[PDB]
Amino acid sequence: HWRYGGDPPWPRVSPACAGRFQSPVDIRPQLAAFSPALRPLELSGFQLPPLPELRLRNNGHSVQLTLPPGLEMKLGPGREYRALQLHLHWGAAGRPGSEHTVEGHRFPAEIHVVHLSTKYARVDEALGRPGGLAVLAAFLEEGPEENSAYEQLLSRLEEIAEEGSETQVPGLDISALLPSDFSRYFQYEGSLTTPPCAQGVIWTVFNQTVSLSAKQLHTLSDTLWGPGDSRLQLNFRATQPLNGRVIEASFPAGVDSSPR
Ligand SMILES: [Cl-]
Ligand SMILES: [Cl-]
Ligand SMILES: [Zn+2]
Ligand SMILES: [Zn+2]
Ligand SMILES: [Zn+2]
Repeated sequence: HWRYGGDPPWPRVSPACAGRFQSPVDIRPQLAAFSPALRPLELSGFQLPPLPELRLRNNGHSVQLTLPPGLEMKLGPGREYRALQLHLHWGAAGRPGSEHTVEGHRFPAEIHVVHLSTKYARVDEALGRPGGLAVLAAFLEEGPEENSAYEQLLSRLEEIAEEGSETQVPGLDISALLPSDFSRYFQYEGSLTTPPCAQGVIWTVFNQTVSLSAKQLHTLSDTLWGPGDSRLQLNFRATQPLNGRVIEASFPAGVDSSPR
């Protein structure tokens, strides 16, 4: 327990981090398998009122927002979850820091919303069990406009700049931190992307991205400090080998362009 870029490598402290079915991975949409069984995601309870407040913590690995009870997420028949927390992965000034890549390209940042299967009462019961945990992931890109939903969190980072600091923030619409298109996504089975790197995690990566302003992306990557004397930057894991896994897509092929 640990900092990005630190020593020793994770398999030394958690051998499961050297498992064969780890996350994140590179997504090659042309090789993804279209599955018409994959229906639009169904969320309920994500529109939180201003009160009560939520814990926002700099844990030295990321900034993590604790979510209240009642956030329900359904991936499909037999696959229902409750949200626990969300956190972010980012780079540094001018440098991207998403965890997943698309055709080998890295995005500025990435949001993760971590969920527990309704089949398990506690995380430690679910760890390593196929389908026990599920993560919703979206890429954050630069856009021309300030993202008002993200500003609610970004504006509070300065007060938790030092590692281990926390603060309380107003409830907000958690779905406003995610893309609006719930119908188009990729899905595969992998791992937690931090120790203990437990496998059996269902990953769902939105096809649509979310946009933050340049200033906002800078605030995210420039404000927080990590363990020891370190800067909380480049807090993403290297891409992991697919090792024969299939990435499914909830939508068919389609061309990016067409001649007149
Ligand atoms: Cl394995
Ligand atoms: Cl490629
Ligand atoms: Zn640590
Ligand atoms: Zn390319
Ligand atoms: Zn994460």
